[PDB]
Amino acid sequence: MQAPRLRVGIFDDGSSTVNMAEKLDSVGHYVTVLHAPEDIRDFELVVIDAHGVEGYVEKLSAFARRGQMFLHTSLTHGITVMDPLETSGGIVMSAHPIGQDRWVASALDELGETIVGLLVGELGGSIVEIADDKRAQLAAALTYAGFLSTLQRDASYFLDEFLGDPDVTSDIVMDSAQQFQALPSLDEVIAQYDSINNPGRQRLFRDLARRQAEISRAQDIELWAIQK
Amino acid sequence: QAPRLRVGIFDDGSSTVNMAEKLDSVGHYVTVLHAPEDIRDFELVVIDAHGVEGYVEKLSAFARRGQMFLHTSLTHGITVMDPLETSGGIVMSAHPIGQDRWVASALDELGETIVGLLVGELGGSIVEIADDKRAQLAAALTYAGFLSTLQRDASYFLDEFLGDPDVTSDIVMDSAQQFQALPSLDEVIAQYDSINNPGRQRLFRDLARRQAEISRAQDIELWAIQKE
Repeated sequence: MQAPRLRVGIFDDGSSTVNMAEKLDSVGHYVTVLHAPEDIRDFELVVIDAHGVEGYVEKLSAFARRGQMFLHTSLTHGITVMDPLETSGGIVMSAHPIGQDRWVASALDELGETIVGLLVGELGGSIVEIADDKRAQLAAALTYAGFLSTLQRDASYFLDEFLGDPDVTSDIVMDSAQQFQALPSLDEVIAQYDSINNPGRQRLFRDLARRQAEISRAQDIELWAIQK
Repeated sequence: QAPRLRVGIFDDGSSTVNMAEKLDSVGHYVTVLHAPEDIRDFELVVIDAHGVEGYVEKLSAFARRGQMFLHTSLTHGITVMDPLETSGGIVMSAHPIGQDRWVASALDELGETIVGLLVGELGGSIVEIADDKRAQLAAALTYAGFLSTLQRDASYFLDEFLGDPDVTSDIVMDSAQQFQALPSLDEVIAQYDSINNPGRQRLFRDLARRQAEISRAQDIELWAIQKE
């Protein structure tokens, strides 16, 4: 069994990096980038590939027909944002890729759920079950993980001021991320903090020390970190 | 292979160098010592601890002609060992900074040759670092070390949603390897507000601030500073 190739009307805003128009086109669907809400009329599937889903749903409401499919790619919006489109006769869905071909998806009914699972499967993905209520914090967790890149680059530039050997510096930094080490003594943490010439790095060194101190229950270092 | 040595080592748990294990692994006769006077039989005395000056004071009285003394502290310069040199000792220092690179020092050609031979049998190579740069180099290594704190904390946070350590690990590693621009200020605020662990929430703001300092996203930087 194979689902049909759909006439897809997509609203791309510039806010999303999901690239759903591209994804759906690559598997054989007929994708048109829509600019006016009234243009949805002749399309089987209407895609809202934008962060401001609520705003699009408000505009699309007046033109939504019975049996039309609606899909949003926002990570943070639950399926209730699409309610006006279901009540107006639509088959509402959502699908957002979170990495490693893992996706979060929603629907209001059995038909929507089956269709969104099939569309995700065609895009090489598998659905991870998450309560819509926890979506806002899933976005936070992905961003939090993403700060590893900020710290790794910043730490590499800092360490390379001493070594002047970018490849060795990167290897030391990589090893530092994968190998656990306990906090040194408070006096050592203070001496190290005092020696940092870059105010931004010095400030983050203190904040990172506080986090490790919180996690490891190193109270003296935590109390020091917060009396800034 | 050069002559093996009778090595007496002071280790009070302050150092993570594990110099006793390292020297024992290449065939030296290593004994961990408990009293300053016990250095009598030994050819090389290792101060594998951060309180170097305290050990130097205690050992000064017992040091004999031709005995070797080595400390493993990255922050101390070679002059901390002057009292032992004055007693007829051959003084040196060696500290591993990662990737088999070592920071070493001595006062004379004999000590220089010996510390280079010791570092070499431990599979190491020496990187030159001026005494005045040692404290800040220590800070840079600890700063890179905080990648472990963040990676572990970010993996725990994300695995609350995924429940699959391998998938969580792959998303986290991709997040660290690939740079993504900071979201809009409203999104950063929305994400921050969603973090229920107070320590994670604090560090999220601080990492957002550091990235904003680097990318010059002043609205996010001003926001972050206003949240203490």
